[PDB]
Amino acid sequence: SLLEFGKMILEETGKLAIPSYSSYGCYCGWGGKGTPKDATDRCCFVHDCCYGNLPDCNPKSDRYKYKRVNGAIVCEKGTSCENRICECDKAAAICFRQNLNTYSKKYMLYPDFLCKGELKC
Repeated sequence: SLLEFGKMILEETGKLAIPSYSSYGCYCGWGGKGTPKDATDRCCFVHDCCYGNLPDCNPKSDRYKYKRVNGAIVCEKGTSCENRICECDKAAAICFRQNLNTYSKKYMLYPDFLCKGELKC
């Protein structure tokens, strides 16, 4: 759920999930359209695609557990949905960490009309 995802983001990147990554670019937010703006936006597009493969799951409200094995995210055993939702999110947190260097404030609160083009999952 969003509670585990936002805490995963804060732990990995130092930034709070909201407003750093809930209004960034074309994909960090709610749905998405167009061509992702930068590496950080590409993490959100791949995240959106990961959730997109889990149609009878509910990634915003179904809670999972994860532990830190020295810094590494380890998803705990749960239902089959929770396991898969945890891997989508852990991949996004690591993607956000890997691209902290190119994170740009110019892309926070980015206008919709600028999200142009087509990209498939």
